[PDB]
Amino acid sequence: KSDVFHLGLTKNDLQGAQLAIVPGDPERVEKIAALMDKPVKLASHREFTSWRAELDGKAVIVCSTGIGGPSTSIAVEELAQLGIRTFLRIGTTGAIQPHINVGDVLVTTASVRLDGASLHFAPMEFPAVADFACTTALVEAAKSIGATTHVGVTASSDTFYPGQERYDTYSGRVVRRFKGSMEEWQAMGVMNYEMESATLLTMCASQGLRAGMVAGVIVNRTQMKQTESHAVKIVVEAARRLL
Amino acid sequence: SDVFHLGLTKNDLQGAQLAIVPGDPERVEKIAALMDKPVKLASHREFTSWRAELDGKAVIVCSTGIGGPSTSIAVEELAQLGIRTFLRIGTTGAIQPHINVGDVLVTTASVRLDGASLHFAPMEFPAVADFACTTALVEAAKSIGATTHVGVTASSDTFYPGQERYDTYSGRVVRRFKGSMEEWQAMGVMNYEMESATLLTMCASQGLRAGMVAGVIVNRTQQEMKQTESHAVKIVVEAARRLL
Amino acid sequence: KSDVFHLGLTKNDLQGAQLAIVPGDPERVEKIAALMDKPVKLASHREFTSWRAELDGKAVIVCSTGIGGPSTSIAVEELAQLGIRTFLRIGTTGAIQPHINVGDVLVTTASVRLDGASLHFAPMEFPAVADFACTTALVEAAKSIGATTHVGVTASSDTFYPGQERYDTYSGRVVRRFKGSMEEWQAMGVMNYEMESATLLTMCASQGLRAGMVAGVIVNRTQQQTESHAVKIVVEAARRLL
Amino acid sequence: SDVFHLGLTKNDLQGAQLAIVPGDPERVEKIAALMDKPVKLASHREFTSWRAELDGKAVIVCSTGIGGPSTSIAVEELAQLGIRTFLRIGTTGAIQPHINVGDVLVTTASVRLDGASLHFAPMEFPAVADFACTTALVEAAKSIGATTHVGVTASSDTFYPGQERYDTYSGRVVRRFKGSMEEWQAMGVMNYEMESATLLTMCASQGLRAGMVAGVIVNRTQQEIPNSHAVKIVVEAARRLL
Amino acid sequence: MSKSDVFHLGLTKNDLQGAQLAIVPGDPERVEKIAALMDKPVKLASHREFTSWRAELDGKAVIVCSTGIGGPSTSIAVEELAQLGIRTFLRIGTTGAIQPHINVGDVLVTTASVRLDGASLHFAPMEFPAVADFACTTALVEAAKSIGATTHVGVTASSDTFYPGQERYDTYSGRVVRRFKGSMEEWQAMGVMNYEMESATLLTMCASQGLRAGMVAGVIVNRTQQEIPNAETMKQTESHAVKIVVEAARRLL
Amino acid sequence: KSDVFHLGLTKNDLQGAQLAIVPGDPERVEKIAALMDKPVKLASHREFTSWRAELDGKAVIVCSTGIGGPSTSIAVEELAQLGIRTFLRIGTTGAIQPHINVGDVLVTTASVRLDGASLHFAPMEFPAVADFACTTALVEAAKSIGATTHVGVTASSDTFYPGQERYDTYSGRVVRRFKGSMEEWQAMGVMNYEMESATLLTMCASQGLRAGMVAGVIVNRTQQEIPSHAVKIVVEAARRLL
Ligand SMILES: O=c1ccn([C@@H]2O[C@H](CO)[C@@H](O)[C@H]2O)c(=O)[nH]1
Ligand SMILES: O=c1ccn([C@@H]2O[C@H](CO)[C@@H](O)[C@H]2O)c(=O)[nH]1
Ligand SMILES: O=c1ccn([C@@H]2O[C@H](CO)[C@@H](O)[C@H]2O)c(=O)[nH]1
Ligand SMILES: O=c1ccn([C@@H]2O[C@H](CO)[C@@H](O)[C@H]2O)c(=O)[nH]1
Ligand SMILES: O=c1ccn([C@@H]2O[C@H](CO)[C@@H](O)[C@H]2O)c(=O)[nH]1
Ligand SMILES: O=c1ccn([C@@H]2O[C@H](CO)[C@@H](O)[C@H]2O)c(=O)[nH]1
Repeated sequence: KSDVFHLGLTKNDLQGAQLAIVPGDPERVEKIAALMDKPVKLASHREFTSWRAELDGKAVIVCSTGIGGPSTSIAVEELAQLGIRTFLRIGTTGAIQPHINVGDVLVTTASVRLDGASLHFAPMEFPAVADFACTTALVEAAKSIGATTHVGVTASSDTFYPGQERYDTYSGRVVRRFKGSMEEWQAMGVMNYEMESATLLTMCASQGLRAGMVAGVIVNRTQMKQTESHAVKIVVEAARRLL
Repeated sequence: SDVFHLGLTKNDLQGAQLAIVPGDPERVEKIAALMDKPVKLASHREFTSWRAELDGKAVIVCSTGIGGPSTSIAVEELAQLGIRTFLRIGTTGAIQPHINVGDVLVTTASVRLDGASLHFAPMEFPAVADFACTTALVEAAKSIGATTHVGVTASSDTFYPGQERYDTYSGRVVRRFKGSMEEWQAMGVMNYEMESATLLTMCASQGLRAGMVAGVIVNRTQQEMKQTESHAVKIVVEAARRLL
Repeated sequence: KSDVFHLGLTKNDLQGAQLAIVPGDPERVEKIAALMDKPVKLASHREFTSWRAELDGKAVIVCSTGIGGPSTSIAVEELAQLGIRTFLRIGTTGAIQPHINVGDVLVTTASVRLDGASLHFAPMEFPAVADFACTTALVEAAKSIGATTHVGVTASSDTFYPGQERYDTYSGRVVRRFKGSMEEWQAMGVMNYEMESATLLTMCASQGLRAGMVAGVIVNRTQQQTESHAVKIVVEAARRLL
Repeated sequence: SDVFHLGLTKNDLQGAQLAIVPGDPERVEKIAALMDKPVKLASHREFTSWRAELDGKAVIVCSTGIGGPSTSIAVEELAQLGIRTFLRIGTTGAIQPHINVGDVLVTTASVRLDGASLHFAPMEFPAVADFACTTALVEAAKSIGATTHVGVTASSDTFYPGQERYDTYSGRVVRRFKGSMEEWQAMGVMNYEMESATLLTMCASQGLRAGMVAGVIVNRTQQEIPNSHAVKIVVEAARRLL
Repeated sequence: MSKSDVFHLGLTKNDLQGAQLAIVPGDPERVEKIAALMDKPVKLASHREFTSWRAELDGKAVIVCSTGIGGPSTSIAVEELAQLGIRTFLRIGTTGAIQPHINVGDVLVTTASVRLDGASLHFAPMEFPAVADFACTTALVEAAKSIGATTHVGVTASSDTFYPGQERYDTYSGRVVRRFKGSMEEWQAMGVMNYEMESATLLTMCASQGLRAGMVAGVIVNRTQQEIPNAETMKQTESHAVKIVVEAARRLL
Repeated sequence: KSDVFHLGLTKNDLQGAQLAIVPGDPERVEKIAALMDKPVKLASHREFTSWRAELDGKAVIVCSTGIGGPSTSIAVEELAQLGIRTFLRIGTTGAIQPHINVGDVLVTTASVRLDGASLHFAPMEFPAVADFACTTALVEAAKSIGATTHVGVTASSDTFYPGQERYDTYSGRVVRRFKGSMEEWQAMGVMNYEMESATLLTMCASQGLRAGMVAGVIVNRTQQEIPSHAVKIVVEAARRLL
């Protein structure tokens, strides 16, 4: 019956929904919809698990993207085909600034495009910027639930290891492009490393789709469980102010 | 004198943390005179600088001139003097059919069709405006009830070929920029201007807060009145109040 | 508990294994593992389901990579941390050549790097090339079972849609870089489109690891059972690389 | 007015086909005053224009302002008005230990460290001055007896990080320009400035003739920021191109 | 056009006698020596850096044609031979190894090249792999076993210069442009076997046009070792790699 | 026997020479050298044929470079090692402008860098500019010999065929980068295609060596695609720089 190639979903399945909360982990999908009205599992294929929920009478989608830009770009595109116009990304991130602690919540304004997929939508010249209303909603909801929040630039990498300048690896080597890259992003005022924002933000911003980015700090490079739900409450509360 | 170009000493600013930065040296005094105690400080090359006061706190109005290069001088030297927040007011060319001459555009981030931005950060780095500054600008525009569009701006190092203008001497647009206007349109870019990429990049990569606002003087879907200038000017000053 | 951050595995779970068949789909793991002796499930986290099996009394690994180079870079890296030196990828592909049909088996010599993750291991000048022994084992395993095989260059994209030049999408546009791209890879003799080989092949070739790639054709682009043949080939290839 | 920025008509030129183009608008009058019948034409933004007469021929003096963009406006609009020959006169920073403050530097071609040049020609294309324009400048310099150095000039879109200045607000320079001055120096580049790349590229690729000449005001092997032979040369050079 | 189907090489389709394989050395002087390992070799033409000979291998006609040093002259040779009817190109060259484990006199077979050249970009963008044909590489590896050489199979760095691109400081200048500064070490860590000057162009332009191409080279110097080989640095290193390229060609006719 | 690796020459062989005429054809070395006094053959190895000659009783070298940058970069570097500080290239060229004719002499000020070897000396931003004194003598020699001479930009390709947008080729196809590039170079006022100037000028300008570039038009590309003044000019130009 499916409308799209990967998600295994019809336009009818969205039930009029126009906004989607897009977490990375399939196992975090249900936990998010649970904070909303009438949650029901829609479909689960590959790393794309999807649920439908309700927020103030209007339908919303929660759908996982998986790790990295490519997988994300499949999800966002197919959700867009289905009718979704607003994308809210929740995820996890590693802070590169000393003042940001494990537990702090990060709202991304724009991202450093250290990926490949963004270039398949707009040339490097193009800014991987978030939607203004989405970011506003993400911050005003963050201030409203009493979260220690930092708003700024994120480094978005195609690799977990070398692109985020991790040295404790099989080779122990980091390619020239990324040698001392973290020290540079730090100096530029970049808050954090994650893997999906550059793709999400570029492909939405260059296709009239609205996207926001929020993430909870798991590790701090320079240096628990209640940490996560803050970003989960925020990404759900922000959704209400966007419907 | 403390800085090489602006001819300003730290004292001339006297505590000022924010600077409204127009393009035209002639547009400077006109903006400074919407605030309290407007005093001319210096004037050298294309950099004309005035000091005004806003709610009892000192503010700088300083022209950047045309292009990223001269912007990179004015900004750098104002930053040396203690300015931490920049609000650029400018003129702009709309490339979207729904944006009319007279409107106000608040730039979230800029398409880096320049060279100067690369001297601060590689191309991967976004040319994004400071969040607080964008908010101030948008809310200032909301209050005075101006027609406002918030989105992406194409920031070129040239007025003509980089903005795909053909009524030129050569009538030629180099491959890179041939058909590029139709491309920016499809991507949801609102406008062309010539400074934002440089300003927004050099600020977001050095801890400086920057905002971008511009009045639409032309719509590119048509060709290549006066309430346009003063509307964006009222906004940039109103936003300034809120970042002091 | 675990010697690696993502896979949820220890060196012990591998039992001395040095070869990993690396499929895309987690669902494909058990199937591939079941063509071998003593197949056992190891772990399953995110997009990485891992099984261990045996061939001629040698420990073999089957571990999924998910979609795209990013997650592929995680699996390969963490398998490298646990002892794997030979990586055989099996996947699915859309053939861009007119005379490569649905059901055909394709062995990748090297890949057109239309990805990001590979640049995190080597500059663009460096070739996304397969190991020769792996490629040899793959082609020879392919010909020994009679499958229609093609040996050549694969275009490896970071997107399923604009990078593989699909216009049949939400916006209907393809970025300038990729507009008319498929028609150019065609004349260059590129066989097919997929999404992982550029990363896999680059990160192995520049890090002293061995990698090979085989894929069954599910789509012919100039236009718009199959599974088990590539699966048989990848196991038969693995057999010849222990 | 026939042009958007300069505020000038073709008639203001009086058949002038040559424009001496300074950076600083406050220096236009001074150049024009060294010629016959100097008449102020217009002043808008950073563009101040004067007509002058030389050997009984109309010659424009019009300022460009700091940087490629502001220059690319002035040149284009002067070219629309009738100017076909462009001589830039400005200030520069020497990067060779043996170039003295006051020396005149003639540029043969420029290191394209700018952005505007790419809006006229791809990076492969040389930012090269016109031969006749360069000759006129060298021959003029040798006739007045100024200490003259002829060679390549690094043309940066910024005054500070692109010219590797460290006495800045942040005190940092981006990776690309970290140790870039030493490289230009080893390659025998004479000096830094901000307009020549743009001028020379946009002219040489549009059938317009351009020469470049500058006065040394600071030596970069000693200071970052400092504590008119150039002017006479650009006028005499113009005299020979009329 | 003094009886020539091509501009540079000075050859006609007839000169080839239906030869579809060409062994392509870099040095015009090496051409006669290589054809001398085959039956009925005859000089065809000699213009510029392109000296060509026809020989017979297991009864079938084969071309030996020099390319000259670098991608530009190689691309001319390959293109013009392809017009004449050549579909398979086997390059036999000399090389400098960069791995400590690769000794002088060793034989190296290239799977693919690091594109430090310019001419390859005239056939495909930088993302396209400078990969050798599978059958050509298979033929060379098997031929190496037949001759009994010490063989390594892997990635080669193909440079457009002999000096700064191969990070040689022993030059008039003594400087190396930022791009190639500390590059050899990086290639070493990336397992690159050797430096040479033609493979990247040959392999790209052949793989991107339906032509089969192989690459074999003999190590005449190791860039990490102190001791540099005697008068016959090439003489019997050539004899190994040349004997292999000819043997590989037998299995591609 | 030899102080250099390729040319087979010793510093003594040059007899104090500091200027070299560098043709691209080893067979044309003798002819060129034959126009001077005391022409002695020195060496022939690979594509590098080197003669010594005397001009106004001052030693001069004629050394072939072969086709392309790589081969040229070796010759120049090794001649430079042996004492040569001035290089004068004399090649054949294909004109891309309608007004330039078969037989016309083309003097290069600077080159469009469509090569790879130049990048081994300077980044792309650095201009491939000829030495001012070298060009001057070449233009002056051009007047002396009396020939239709054009001075300007040259497009310097790493291929005879696709980089010069030729279609009389095996495939009949040209890569995106160069498809429609010839007329693009036309509109930019580029005079001609050749294969060695970008490397020669870049490697000399960025290394403190003097370089000059002259050529004889053998084909006009607006009309077709395939098949001594320049020789005399490059010899007479040498006389002015010894
Ligand atoms: O420092 C970090 C912290 C978290 N992640 C997240 O972890 C996932 C990969 O495990 C990615 O989706 C990414 O969002 C990182 O990549 N880097
Ligand atoms: O279409 C337009 C309209 C206005 N401007 C503005 O006008 C100035 C130069 O004309 C620039 O600083 C820019 O802000 C443009 O660049 N393009
Ligand atoms: O035309 C195709 C056919 C299959 N795939 C494969 O399908 C997976 C995504 O569904 C990717 O990992 C990729 O290997 C493509 O990318 N393109
Ligand atoms: O060291 C120097 C000296 C002068 N200038 C010139 O001075 C003006 C701005 O200071 C610009 O036109 C620029 O070309 C520099 O850029 N760097
Ligand atoms: O260290 C070496 C040894 C040999 N060659 C080869 O020798 C020729 C030039 O000497 C070139 O064709 C090249 O392939 C090198 O480039 N580098
Ligand atoms: O159209 C032409 C004509 C001649 N040449 C010259 O001829 C030689 C190759 O035949 C090269 O040195 C090159 O400079 C070209 O490159 N293109």
